[PDB]
Amino acid sequence: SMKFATGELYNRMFVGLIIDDEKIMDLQKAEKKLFELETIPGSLIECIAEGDKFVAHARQLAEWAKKPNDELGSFMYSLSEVKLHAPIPKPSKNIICIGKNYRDHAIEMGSEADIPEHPMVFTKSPVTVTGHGDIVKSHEEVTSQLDYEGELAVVIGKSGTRISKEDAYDHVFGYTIVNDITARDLQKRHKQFFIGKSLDTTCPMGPVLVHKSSIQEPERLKVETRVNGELRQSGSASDMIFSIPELIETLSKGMTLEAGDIIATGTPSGVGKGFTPPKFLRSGDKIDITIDPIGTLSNQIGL
Amino acid sequence: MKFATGELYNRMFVGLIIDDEKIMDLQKAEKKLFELETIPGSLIECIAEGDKFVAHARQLAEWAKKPNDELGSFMYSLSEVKLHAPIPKPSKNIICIGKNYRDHAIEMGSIPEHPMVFTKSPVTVTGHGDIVKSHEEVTSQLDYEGELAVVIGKSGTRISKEDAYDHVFGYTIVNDITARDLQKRHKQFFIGKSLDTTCPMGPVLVHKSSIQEPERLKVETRVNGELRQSGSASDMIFSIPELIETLSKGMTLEAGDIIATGTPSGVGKGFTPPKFLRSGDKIDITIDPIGTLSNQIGLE
Ligand SMILES: O=C(O)C(=O)C[C@@H](O)C(=O)O
Ligand SMILES: O=C(O)C(=O)C[C@@H](O)C(=O)O
Ligand SMILES: [Mn+2]
Ligand SMILES: [Mn+2]
Repeated sequence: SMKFATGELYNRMFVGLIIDDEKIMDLQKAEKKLFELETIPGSLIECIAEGDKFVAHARQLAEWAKKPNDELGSFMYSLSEVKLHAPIPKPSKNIICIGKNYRDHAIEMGSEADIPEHPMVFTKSPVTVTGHGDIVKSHEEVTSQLDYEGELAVVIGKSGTRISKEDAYDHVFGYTIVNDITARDLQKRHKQFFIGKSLDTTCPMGPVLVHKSSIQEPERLKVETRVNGELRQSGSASDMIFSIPELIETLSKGMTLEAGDIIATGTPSGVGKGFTPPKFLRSGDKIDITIDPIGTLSNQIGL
Repeated sequence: MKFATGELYNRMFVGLIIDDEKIMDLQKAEKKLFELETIPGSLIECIAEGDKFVAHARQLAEWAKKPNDELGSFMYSLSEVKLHAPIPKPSKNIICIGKNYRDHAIEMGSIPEHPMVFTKSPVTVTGHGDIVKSHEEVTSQLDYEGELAVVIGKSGTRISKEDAYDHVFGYTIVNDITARDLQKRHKQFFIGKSLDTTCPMGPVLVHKSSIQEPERLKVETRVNGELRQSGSASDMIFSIPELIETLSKGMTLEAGDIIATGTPSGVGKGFTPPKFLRSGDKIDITIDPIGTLSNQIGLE
C-alpha cells in the first residue's frame, strides 16, 4: 500500500512514505542515500504532478530500504516521533465540497425533496486546512453551531477538462479523509455556504494520502465518525448519490481540474444538526474519522 | 502607483505603469539602478512584502526619470507588452459578493441584511484582451458582471471596520462572468461561477494611495459598445470595510486575496428577453482611474 504523508520532525517538513504503519520514510533523504539522486520535489503536491513515475520511484525506494544498510536512521523515522500535517498543507485552490451526496444526510437536514438531481458544489478556503492531531478552533465568539462531517476526499492527479465518466479514475491520484467542519448558523445566514465552511482550522485532512493503485475498489470504502468515542456516522461510498466518476465528469465539464485539487465527496447521516436536541461541538470534543485503509483522522476542539 | 503583470520575450514580470504609456520592469530596473536583486517574480509575492515594496517601487520610478543610457533594458512601451491579470494565479479562490447593489438584487427577483459570499476558482482568471471561452456545449446563459475588486495587502483576522483599509493593498476590475443556468442547476454558485477563463481581471492594480476615496468609484459596463451597467460604489449595501470585517470574523484574510464587491444592475439576465453572451461579443468595463478591462467571447 502506497501511503504518502507530509511530516515534520525537528523542524524539517518532508514528503514521506508510510512503511508498515509504524515508520515513515523521508523520501528525499532516502533517494540521496540509496540511489545517490536528488529528484524528489519538496512538497507532495509537486510529487502528485509527476504521476505514476513518482509513485513507482517511491515504491522502488521502499524496496531498497528493506535491504541491509547501516544508515536507515538518517531517513526512516518512527511515526510516534513525527507530526503529520495535512498531506497537502497548502492546496492551490479551495477544497471542492459536495453537499447532500448521501440520501439519509439530505433527509436528516430537511426532507426527501431536498435530494438533489444535480450535485450541489461549494468550497472551503485553504486557510481551513489542518492535520491529524491538530486542535480545531471552537470559534465560540462567531458560532455556537459548529458541526462535524466525516468524508472521503479524492485528490486529482492528471489535469484535465471535459473528462468522461469512463476516464475519471485515470485523473485520480488518491484518497484521504476530510472533516468538513461547518458553522450551521453561518451557513443559513449567508445563504451560500462559503463563509460557514471556511472558518480557520475547520478542514482537518489526512492522516495520509493513499494512492489509487492501493485502492482499486473505492466504492467499497466505508466512512465512520466517532465523537467522544460514540459512533455518529457510518456510510458506504457505494451509497453516494453521485459517484466519484460522475462528480469528476460534472465538475470538469467547463473547468480544468488540476493536479492536487481535493474533492470532498459528502458526509453520511449522523451529523450533530440531525439529532433532536441538535448535538453541536464544544471545547474538548474529540472527533475520530476512520476510512480503512487510509486510517484514522483525529482532532480535538480547542479551549 | 499602477502595478501590472506583463509579458515580454516570453517572460512574465512585475511592472509599474509610467505615464499610462510605458511600463517599468521592476526587477530589471532594480538591477540597473542598484545592482541588487530583491524584487520577487510575482505581484502576489510583492504584495506580501507590504509597504517596503511600494516605497521601493516609488524610488525606482523616480530614478528612472534621470537620463540614463539603457532605459530600454527596463522601460517598455505598453503597446509592446502583453498584460496578464495583475495576479494571474491567486493563491485561493476569488471571494465574490452577491447582491450588493439594490437594483441588481431587484432585477434578479426579490435585499440581504447579511452578505452572500461565494467563490470563483483561480482557473477562471484571465487578463485584459484575452478571449473568454463561450462554453457553448455547457451553457447558453453566459452573462457579464462588471465589478470593483479589492486586493488585500496585509494579512489579518478579526479585522475591525475602522482598520479595514489598513489591510487593503489596492483596487482592480473584475468581470464576474456567470453561467446563469448552472447557477440554478447546482444551487450553490461555485460551478456556474468557475468555468475556465470567466474572471477577466485588470488591466492594472492601483495602490490604495492613489485612491483614498473608493466610495466615489464608478463602474460602467458596455457590451458591443452599448452601455449596460452604471453603478456607484457608494450605493453598495455593504461597504468595503464592512465586507472585510464580516469576512475576517472567523477567517484569516491573506496578502493577495481578491474580493469582488458585486455588480450593479444591467446584467443580461435582467432584461425581458434576457440578453446572454454569444461568440464575438465584446465587453468593456471601466472604472477610473483603474482604466478599462476589455474581453471578447471566443469562437464555438
Ligand atoms: O453533505 C455535505 O457533506 C455538506 O457539506 C452539505 C451540508 O453542509 C448540508 O447543508 O446538508
Ligand atoms: O452580484 C453579483 O456580483 C453576483 O455575482 C451574484 C449574482 O450572480 C446572483 O445571481 O445573485
Ligand atoms: Mn460536507
Ligand atoms: Mn458577482
